[PDB]
Amino acid sequence: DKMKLQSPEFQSLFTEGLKSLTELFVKENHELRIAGGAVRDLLNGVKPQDIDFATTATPTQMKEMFQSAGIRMINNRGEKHGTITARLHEENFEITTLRIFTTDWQKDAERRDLTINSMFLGFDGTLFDYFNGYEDLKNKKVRFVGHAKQRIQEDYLRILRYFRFYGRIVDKPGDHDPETLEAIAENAKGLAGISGERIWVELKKILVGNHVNHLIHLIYDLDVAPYIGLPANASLEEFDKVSKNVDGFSPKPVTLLASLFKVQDDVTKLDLRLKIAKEEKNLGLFIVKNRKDLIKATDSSDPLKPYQDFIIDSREPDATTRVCELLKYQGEHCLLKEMQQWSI
Amino acid sequence: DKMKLQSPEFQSLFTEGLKSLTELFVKENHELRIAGGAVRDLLNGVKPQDIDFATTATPTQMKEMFQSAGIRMINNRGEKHGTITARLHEENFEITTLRIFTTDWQKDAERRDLTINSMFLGFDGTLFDYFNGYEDLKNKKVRFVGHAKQRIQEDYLRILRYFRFYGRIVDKPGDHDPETLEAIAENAKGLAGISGERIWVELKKILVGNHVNHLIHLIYDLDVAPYIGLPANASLEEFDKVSKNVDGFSPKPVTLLASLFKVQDDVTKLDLRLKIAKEEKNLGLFIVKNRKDLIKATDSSDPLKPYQDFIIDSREPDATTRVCELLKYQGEHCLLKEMQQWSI
Repeated sequence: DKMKLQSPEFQSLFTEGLKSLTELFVKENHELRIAGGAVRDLLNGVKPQDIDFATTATPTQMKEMFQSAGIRMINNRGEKHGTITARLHEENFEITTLRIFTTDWQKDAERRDLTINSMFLGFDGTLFDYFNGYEDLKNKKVRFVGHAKQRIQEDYLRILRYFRFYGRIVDKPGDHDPETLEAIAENAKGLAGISGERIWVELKKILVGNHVNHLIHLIYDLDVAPYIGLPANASLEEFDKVSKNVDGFSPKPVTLLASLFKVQDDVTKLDLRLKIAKEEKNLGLFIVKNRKDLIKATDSSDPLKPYQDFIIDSREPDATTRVCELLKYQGEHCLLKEMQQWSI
Repeated sequence: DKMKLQSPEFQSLFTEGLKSLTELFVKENHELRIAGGAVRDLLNGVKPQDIDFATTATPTQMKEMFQSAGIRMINNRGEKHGTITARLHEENFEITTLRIFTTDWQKDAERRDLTINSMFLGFDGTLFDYFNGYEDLKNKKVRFVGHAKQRIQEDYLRILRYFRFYGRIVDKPGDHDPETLEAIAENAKGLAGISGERIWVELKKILVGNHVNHLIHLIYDLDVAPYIGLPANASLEEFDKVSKNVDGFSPKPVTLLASLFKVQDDVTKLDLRLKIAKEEKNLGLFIVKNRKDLIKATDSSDPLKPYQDFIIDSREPDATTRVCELLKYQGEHCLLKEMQQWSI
């Protein structure tokens, strides 16, 4: 309450237009702060990006305010509602009202995920905690705000979300409150019901994050795999392997997942449940043995030819890309570089 | 006798100076022909290069001929007398008289080792075979002239020479007349006597010719290795390996030999017997464990660094070269290419 935030990163959020936002939201009397990640990020130093603004004003009254000041709002099919986006100077501002529904007691945080994402930030730099979140972070904690019968509390997806953050912030691996880990195990069959493209977005974040190998093992030990698209478990040999192969290079989520794929089909099983996109699918079966094993790497005069040749004869797009991820997965580090300097 | 040899290659030997030679030798009445491999080469297409001319004139009268025509002679120091060398239009022509000692009945092709090399060639394009040689070649034969009772016939070196050509012409490995193969086994203890830098020049040819892996297995199966500087029957496991690693790239003879001898010292054992030069020696121990196993290749972020670094501060010459042959031997085909594009 006496310690205000002011570091350079935060300082710059105040763009040529955020100010105009502020101006407007003030004269019209409507407390507006920034929240969620985009508050913790700031605390951690990383500039927020895709900030999630929060406002006490109802969505109803925002338009009769933006329209008034002639501010273009963007992207419809609201369906939820709540959140709104203005443009201002060509910046875009995802403004969102608080909710139980549209409430107004900054105990919106109560609705929030985990501590870390339950903070608010005045533009003073006045930090609004409410759940020792600032303390959990820094402490590298990551804990929900209703035990874990908040995981079940609708959004069963929380499961994945837990895993995702344990990736952003942790340092060591294994340091898991048995409490929530259990909460997960017990539910999880719930996941079987939350959207599907809504898990893809998260599973992809888990995959291109930290201690993937760990996280996905959990995803199996706790038996979440089945309700998340993942195929037939137990072995996790190939995974671990490919896992240590792609690590460092910037593997595409499917490149990784593909390692826990026994066979093609065992991949459409994923396309059907996640509704992944094209390419996403195509890279999958591409890797999955149609080449995973047969397209080895020479062992004689001028390697990478077997690969290049493919790209040439391929008659199907991104041949290179597909190959490159293969090389990643296959672990051929040196060929990878060579290939990333080749053309036709 | 009616079929004269006529080809583009052969036609070109008649350089702007060979003619001068011909002129003289004809005006001095002394049948001069070209012989040895230079003849078989011509038959096979490859232009001779370092042709071995033969003359009925004694080495004595050659000088009282070249001196007369003010033609400079070179590469003296005995020059294994019988063989002389003039220059003519800056070209060098190794002329040699026939012998039992300085004889003259063109049955100097008795003293010759293998049929293939016992031919002669008139500037006519006439051949004169004498031992169905043109037929052994073309038939890919390679047989001594009159039982390996000739191998023993002095020049125990013939052993190595057999191997070397069996590599030139042959196609497949295995096709060995058991007769001569035995003759080798029986003798060969003899090699222990012939020169030593005289074998190194041949062992190297064997090493950078065709079916090496074979040839050397023979060089052991027939127990020749000991009387040649090669370490006491090792295992050839590593060999076979390294052999298939270097094949294709341009391995240096030592880079290969190093394989079949894996503790330093049995490398000097080679230096002592063959009187190989530095570098050859320095490459030896260099590969030979000096780095063979310890200098692996990364397995993480940007490989080849462990190699580069070595060179960067090796405080010893050719570091690169040495390294490069290692990569060959190590089998890192892709790091080899990369390394051959690097500098400082």
